[PDB]
Amino acid sequence: MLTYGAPFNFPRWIDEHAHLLKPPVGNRQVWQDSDFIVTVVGGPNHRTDYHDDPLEEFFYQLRGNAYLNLWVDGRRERADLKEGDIFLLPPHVRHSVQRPEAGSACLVIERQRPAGMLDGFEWYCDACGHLVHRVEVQLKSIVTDLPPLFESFYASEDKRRCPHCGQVHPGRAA
Ligand SMILES: [Fe+2]
Ligand SMILES: [Fe+2]
Repeated sequence: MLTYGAPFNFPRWIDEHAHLLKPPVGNRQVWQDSDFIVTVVGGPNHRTDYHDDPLEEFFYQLRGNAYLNLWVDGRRERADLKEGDIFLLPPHVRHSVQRPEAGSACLVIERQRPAGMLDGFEWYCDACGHLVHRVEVQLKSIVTDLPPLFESFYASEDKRRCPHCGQVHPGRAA
């Protein structure tokens, strides 16, 4: 009843999964069907969507650097995950994680969401900073519940059009 296997060396597990910690794939979840979702995230990867997590997110940047674009107190903000940094993100703080560096590796820990506890994914207008669009999801598996969400935002000018100025968000790349 060691459901998740025995202890294993983390530095070598990362090395052996280097090929998955780059595009297209970029991340890799360590254990399946656990309440703690433990993930190593590589790079490079940039993104425009902001995440509204209904629970906390723990970060430990083992290798290389990254940063988070944030909305805090109503203003845009960057928080830097220099190598060796740890960070706890409180629920519902909008965050957009940028990972410019190949060969980087960040341990990210989250919890399964209970039924009815929803995640949100939002884009904002580069022009007027207004909320451009938001999907809420019952997040079960990032691999099938998230890609289609981004794809459908990039494909629809109607979803990218700011409802306050009319600027059509550029979609995938800022
Ligand atoms: Fe997140
Ligand atoms: Fe706008």
